[PDB]
Amino acid sequence: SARSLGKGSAPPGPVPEGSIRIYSMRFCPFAERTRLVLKAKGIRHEVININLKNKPEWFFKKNPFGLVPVLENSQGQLIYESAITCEYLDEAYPGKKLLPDDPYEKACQKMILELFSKVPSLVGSFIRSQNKEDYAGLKEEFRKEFTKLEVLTNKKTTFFGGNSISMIDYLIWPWFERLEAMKLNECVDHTPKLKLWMAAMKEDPTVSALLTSEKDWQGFLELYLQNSPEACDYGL
Amino acid sequence: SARSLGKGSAPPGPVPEGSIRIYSMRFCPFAERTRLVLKAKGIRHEVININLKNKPEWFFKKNPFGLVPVLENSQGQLIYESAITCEYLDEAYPGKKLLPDDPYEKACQKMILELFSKVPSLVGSFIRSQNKEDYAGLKEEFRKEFTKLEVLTNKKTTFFGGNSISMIDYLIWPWFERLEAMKLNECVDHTPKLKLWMAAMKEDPTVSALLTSEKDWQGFLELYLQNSPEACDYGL
Ligand SMILES: N[C@@H](CCC(=O)N[C@@H](CS)C(=O)NCC(=O)O)C(=O)O
Ligand SMILES: N[C@@H](CCC(=O)N[C@@H](CS)C(=O)NCC(=O)O)C(=O)O
Repeated sequence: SARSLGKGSAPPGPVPEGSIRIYSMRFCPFAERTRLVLKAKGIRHEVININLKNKPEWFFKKNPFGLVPVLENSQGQLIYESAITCEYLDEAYPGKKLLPDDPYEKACQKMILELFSKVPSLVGSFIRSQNKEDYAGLKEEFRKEFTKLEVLTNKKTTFFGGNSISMIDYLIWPWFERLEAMKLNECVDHTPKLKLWMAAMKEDPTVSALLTSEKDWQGFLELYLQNSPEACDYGL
Repeated sequence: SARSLGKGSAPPGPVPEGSIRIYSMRFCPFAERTRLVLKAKGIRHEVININLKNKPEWFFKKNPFGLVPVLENSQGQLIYESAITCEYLDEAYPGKKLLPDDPYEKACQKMILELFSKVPSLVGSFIRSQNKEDYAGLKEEFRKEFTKLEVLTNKKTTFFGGNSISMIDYLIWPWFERLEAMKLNECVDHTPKLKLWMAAMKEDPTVSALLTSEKDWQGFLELYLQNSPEACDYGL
C-alpha cells in the first residue's frame, strides 16, 4: 500500500525512533535524488507518497512550498529541497560518505551541479510540449547543455567526482534516467564521456535498484498528460 | 589601484602562497557575500576587480560563466558561484565557523537561503525598471517575499541562525544593504523581526566594515544606468 495520500487523508503520525521519513512521489526525479541517497547509505526509512494534483491540506505544514521531496525525522524536524535533503542525509548518517572530505572537491561537485542546472526544466518542458517546433529547439538545447557537462567538467574518471560513484552522480542521474525513458539517448551521441558515464551508472547497484521500468514510466506519463490524479499511483 | 581590469589587460600572475584571490566587482552584492566571509574569517587575500561591461578575455578561463565572484587559490584552483565560494572559505580556513556543526542547522540555513531566493532578482528588476507600473507591483512583490522571511523562518533570535551572526546572515545581507540604499526600508515596515535584524546587522563589525557609502552607491548607479564602462570604478 504505497498508494499516494491526497485531500482528506489523516495527517500522518510521528516518525518512529530509528527511522526517517520521506514525503515523495514515485515518478518525481527530485525525490529520486533523496531515495538514491537513502538506498546508497542503507538508511532505514518510511515512504509516504503525496498526491500532487490532490494534495493533503496538512502537507503544506510539512513544506510551505508544497513540493516533494521532504524529509521528516523522528525528532520532528522537516527538511525540503532535494539537494538540501541529500546533503543532510549524508552528514547525519553513518557509512560511505557520498560527499568528499576535501573542501575543493566538495566545491567542484557543487560547480558541476550548477553546470547541470538547466536540464531539469528542459526535460519538463519536453514532456509538456506538443508542437513540432518546440521539439526541434528543445533538442538543440539538450545538445548545448550536454556539451557543457562534457566539455566544462572535463571528466577523466568514470564518475563526476572521481573513480567511484558519489553525491554528484546521484544528484544528476534522475534526469538522465528520464532522458533514456523518453527515448532521447541520441542527445548524448556527441558527448562520448557522458555516454559512457550513463552505462557505468546503470551498473551501480543503487542506481540499478531504483530504476523505474519502461512500463511504469509510460503508465504514469499517459495519465500525467491527461492531468489525471491517478497518475501518481500507476502500476498500483 | 583597485581599478577594474578590462579587455586587453594582462592575464594576472599566479596567486601567491599564503593568499587567496577574489575576482570581484565593488558594487556586486553576490561578490559582497564572499568579501563578507573573507573579512569575518580574517582571511589574507587579493582583490582583482573585473570590468563587467568590458571583460578581460582571459576571465572566461576563470569562470566559464563570466561572472563574479570567483576565487582562485595559490594551488591554482578556481571556485565560482557566491554560495559555493562562501561555503568553501568557511571549510578551508581556520577560526570562527560561520556554518553550524550540526546537520539540521546547516540544512535549516540553506532552507532560509531558499526562502530568500526571489529577492535578488526583484532588486535588479527594480533598479532596471522605469515605469510607474512596475514600481507598484515590484513593491507588492517585496512585501510578499519579506513576510516569507518573517513568517516562515519564525526567527526567535537576533540572527537567522541563532544568537550570533553566521553564514546565513552574511549570505542575505547584501540585498538588504541595497534595499536601504534604494530608500526602500519601508518594504520591511510590516516585518518587525526583519526590521530589527537589519539594525542588529549594521552593528556587526564585519557588516559595518564592508558597507558601501551612499555617495559611492549613487555614483555607481548613475553610470550603471548610462550603461557606462566606468561605473565599476566610481569613487576611484
Ligand atoms: N527545487 C525542488 C523542486 C521539487 C519539485 O519540483 N517536485 C515536484 C515533483 S517532481 C512537486 O512537488 N510538484 C508539485 C507541484 O508543483 O505542485 C527540489 O529540488 O526539491
Ligand atoms: N549566481 C551567481 C550570480 C553572480 C552574478 O550575477 N554577478 C554579476 C555581478 S553582481 C556578474 O558577474 N555579471 C556580469 C554579467 O552578467 O555579464 C552568484 O551567486 O555568484
